[PDB]
Amino acid sequence: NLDIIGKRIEKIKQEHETSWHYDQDHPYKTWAYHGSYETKQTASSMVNGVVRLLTKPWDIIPMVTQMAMTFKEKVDTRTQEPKEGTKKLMKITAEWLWKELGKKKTPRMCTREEFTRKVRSNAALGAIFNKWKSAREAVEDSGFWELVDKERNLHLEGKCETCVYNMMSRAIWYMWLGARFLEFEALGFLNEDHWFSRENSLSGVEGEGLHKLGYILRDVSKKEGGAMYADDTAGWDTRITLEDLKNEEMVTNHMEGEHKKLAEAIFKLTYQNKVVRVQRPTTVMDIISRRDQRGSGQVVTYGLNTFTNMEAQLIRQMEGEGVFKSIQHLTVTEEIAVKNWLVRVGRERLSRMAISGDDCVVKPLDDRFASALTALNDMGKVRKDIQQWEPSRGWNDWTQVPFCSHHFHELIMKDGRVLVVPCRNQDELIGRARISQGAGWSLRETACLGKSYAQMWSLMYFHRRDLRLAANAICSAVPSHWVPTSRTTATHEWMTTEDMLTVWNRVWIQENPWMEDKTPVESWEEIPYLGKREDQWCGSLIGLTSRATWAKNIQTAINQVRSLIGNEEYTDYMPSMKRFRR
Ligand SMILES: CNC(=O)c1cnc(C)s1
Ligand SMILES: [Zn+2]
Ligand SMILES: [Zn+2]
Repeated sequence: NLDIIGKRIEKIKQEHETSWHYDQDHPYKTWAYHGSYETKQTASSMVNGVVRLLTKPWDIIPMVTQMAMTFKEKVDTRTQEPKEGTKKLMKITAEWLWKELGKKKTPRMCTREEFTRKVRSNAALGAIFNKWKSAREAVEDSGFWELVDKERNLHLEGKCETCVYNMMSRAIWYMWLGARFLEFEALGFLNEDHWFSRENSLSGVEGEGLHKLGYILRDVSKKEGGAMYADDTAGWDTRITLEDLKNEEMVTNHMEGEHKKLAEAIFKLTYQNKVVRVQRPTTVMDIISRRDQRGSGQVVTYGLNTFTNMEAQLIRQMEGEGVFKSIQHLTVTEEIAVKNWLVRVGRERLSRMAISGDDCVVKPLDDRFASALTALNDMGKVRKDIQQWEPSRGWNDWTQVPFCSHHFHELIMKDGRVLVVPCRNQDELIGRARISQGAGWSLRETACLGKSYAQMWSLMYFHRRDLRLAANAICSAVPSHWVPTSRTTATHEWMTTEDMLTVWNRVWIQENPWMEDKTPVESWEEIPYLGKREDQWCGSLIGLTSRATWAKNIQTAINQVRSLIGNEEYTDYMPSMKRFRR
């Protein structure tokens, strides 16, 4: 308790000595409260005018237009301690899983150079504003690194002074760049060296790309077994127990020297003990603390969520297969059975799963898995939108399974070759491309973000009639040499000024390990669409009068945007489509 968090609390107390009151009407039950102090401040979603002017039919579709307008009583709940049997299953599984992930990888510190290079090409590191303006400036200043140095030596000494969370079914925990650096130095290797690649972790999909996920789910479907299960957890980050954080910390057992000590400090001082500052309109700042739940950087959060989800799903698989009888207590002979199961079939069972942080697909040995709920519920990983003891409903067809906000279609090219393509409701895709985040966007920067969405659509969603047409229109409306941009950056192959037909050939043919015939495609007309009825099912406006008028008059929309941007060099991409080709 206060021996580990006091120093952080003490330091904040003194910087607001004018305002420090132990408020009596504090709304916290599950968070430890410590005091308040005076502040006054808040970043709404802005519309992308280039994308909206080229998607006129969607101006009267509420599912699109409502997306641009506008639970923290789930962060303030508690999770019960798992039973002894459950704690044993988790410890055995976690020990085995770090060893498997460690067989072909070496833990190592990430460098100031790697961190500096990240900041100097806009990765969402979740930092705050203040002594330097931006991340780019602090990183190019020796003073910062001396603050970093002071904290670093405090961590080597087993103590913390400045590693404090700022809070803002979501919740992002920003830290100061320094605390983020020290987290990246100790634990960045999990992402930087691809510990959760499919090659390394067998269940993972880190670095795979949306053009691979469908083929991965089809490969899982080919295993003998029961239905495909895709159960969502209700508020995964809030269900991470102190036992989970201790099993995650066992990655330090594989480390040595300075690295081991720096990593043990991140786990002990920032993950297993947290200090957080939260805005309350009653506007004050509350300084609250707790031991459990997930609150790390978003990239470390991804890897540790993937780890703990892989662990939880192996245990649910063990329950279904009858490897243990009860979570109350593991007998000596059940422990050896669980160890033996892991050694003999553990790697096969990992290959039955696709796991992306809190998101999973499992094809178990049989459907006993559906009603194997005791360990899953006792670990606190309670399923969303189903009663606690109601058996899971599985999917009979891999093309219906939800994963990473998508489903996947099997699409046969006129030449017989097979594409497995990503898909989601088209209102969601159009609504997202019509939104920007943040202030000070020039017309050029707005155009270049629209171009990033257009090129993503050409590469991932070419099979949706409306998106191939809208992508061609946006790429015709934005100057040909202007470079696509994002502000918060899976593999992003559409972020390029290379010709999109050349990129399509590289991604779907040349580098596609599921495509045996490497014959390049010569034009966009060789590249197929979904069935017309399937395209409508997934939200196409094909068949509507609004959509017909838009398609017919598209050159008028393109010319409106070109007139706003001004006298620049543009390319007409519309004749790449049969209907504009004379
Ligand atoms: C006596 N039970 C066991 O040792 C195992 C159960 N399932 C395995 C693959 S090994
Ligand atoms: Zn610290
Ligand atoms: Zn679809």
